[PDB]
Amino acid sequence: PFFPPLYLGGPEITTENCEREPIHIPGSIQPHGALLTADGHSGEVLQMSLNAATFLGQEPTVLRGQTLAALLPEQWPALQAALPPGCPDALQYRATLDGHLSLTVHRVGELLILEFEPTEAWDSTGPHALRNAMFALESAPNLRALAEVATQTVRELTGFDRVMLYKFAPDATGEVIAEARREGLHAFLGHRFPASDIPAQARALYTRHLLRLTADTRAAAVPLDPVLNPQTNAPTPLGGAVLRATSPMHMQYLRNMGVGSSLSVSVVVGGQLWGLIACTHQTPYVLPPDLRTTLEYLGRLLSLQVQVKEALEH
Ligand SMILES: *C/C=C1/C(=C/c2[nH]c(/C=C3[NH+]=C(/C=C4\NC(=O)C(C=C)=C4C)C(C)=C\3CCC(=O)O)c(CCC(=O)O)c2C)NC(=O)[C@H]1C
Repeated sequence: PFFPPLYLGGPEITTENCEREPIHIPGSIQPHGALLTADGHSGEVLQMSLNAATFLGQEPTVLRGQTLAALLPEQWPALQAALPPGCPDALQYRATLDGHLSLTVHRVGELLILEFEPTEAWDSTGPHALRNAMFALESAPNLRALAEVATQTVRELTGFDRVMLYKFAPDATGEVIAEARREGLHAFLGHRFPASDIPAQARALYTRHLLRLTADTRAAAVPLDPVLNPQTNAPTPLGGAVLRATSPMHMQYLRNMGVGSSLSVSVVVGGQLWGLIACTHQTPYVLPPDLRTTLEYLGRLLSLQVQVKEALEH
């Protein structure tokens, strides 16, 4: 059972209780974007990250109480049609706003969660970089070759320093079974890790929300305000927001591994967490938004191909 979060008198997490950290409700975000939450019927802004001036030009306590009808006149109608009450919490509405801001919205219960991050004027994903990655995965003749090609494909799409295929054993210990890495880096092929390095509550969350990242492992998290959703007087679930603050226990693990940026995608086979496409970079790095979306689709393709290649040994 989860500890209360730190803003409800929970204790600070230590290695004795890592599996009890409520990582889905940190009440804070990463500083490379801004987050608002809004009521799903009125569009009233209920919660705002404290940095929302840096990306939206207006102050946190100034935005509170305004509506999305006023703030996003063009998207407010569309976002309502796209994310009705009761839709899946993994369903996303995406738009570009005009500099250019990527807007991502999802619905949790009666709450709309809006993430804003800067982006370049043009897509980073090549016209049909998606097609050649798909060809590469489909054409692999066996699971080993699939694993090799999936890591190299993802590395060529993303430019991450290290791209691993991280597979869970039946005892929940992990292993790097394939890797693509920058010239001069030492292989992590074949290295195994205890189950506690990706603890049970993290595995569970990764079964429902298929992509997460840490863009800067040294960057302080930005609080949301107020920290509790005023609808419920309870924590705002953030497991569907990529701007969610990362567990400090994992950020510290990454710092000690010389990692500035991390991103993974779940591989889900027969509804179970089979493994992760786990990416790392020596320097902080925000994977552009369009490239994330590509990478999420590829994880879904990879998952189907792994299930096929395993139906064959069986
Ligand atoms: C007492 C708690 C501990 C702990 C918790 C923890 N770890 C994760 C998430 C991840 N851990 C990962 C591990 C690795 N990344 C690598 O690059 C390597 C080795 C080469 C390992 C072993 C990974 C891949 C994840 C997923 C997230 C990501 O891709 O960056 C969480 C959840 C983090 C979150 O979503 O907020 C938690 C709570 N890790 C420990 O080592 C102990 C100290």
